[PDB]
Amino acid sequence: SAVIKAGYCVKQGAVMKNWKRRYFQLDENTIGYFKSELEKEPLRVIPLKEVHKVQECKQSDIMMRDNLFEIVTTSRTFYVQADSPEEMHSWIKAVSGAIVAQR
Repeated sequence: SAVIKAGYCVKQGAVMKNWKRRYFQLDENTIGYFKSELEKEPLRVIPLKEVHKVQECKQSDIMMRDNLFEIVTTSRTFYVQADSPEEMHSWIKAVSGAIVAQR
């Protein structure tokens, strides 16, 4: 249950749809995010079993955000901007591989 991937990404907030830098952490069962790398408790945990898709966001142009992927769950789609194209692909590949490993 160790960490597979961790790092900062900038995600869209629900209250007013602003974008905020948060620390993301993926392990074999969950992806969660934290206020920063120092925090002990996450702001939200998303069980990978509840992830229907993880993919490049096709609305990246309209949302005016480069390097944007999304995590689709029934109740909410999360919009997550990586720091580079390379990190966007790294995050998508890591989350998708962890979901595969759950099969």
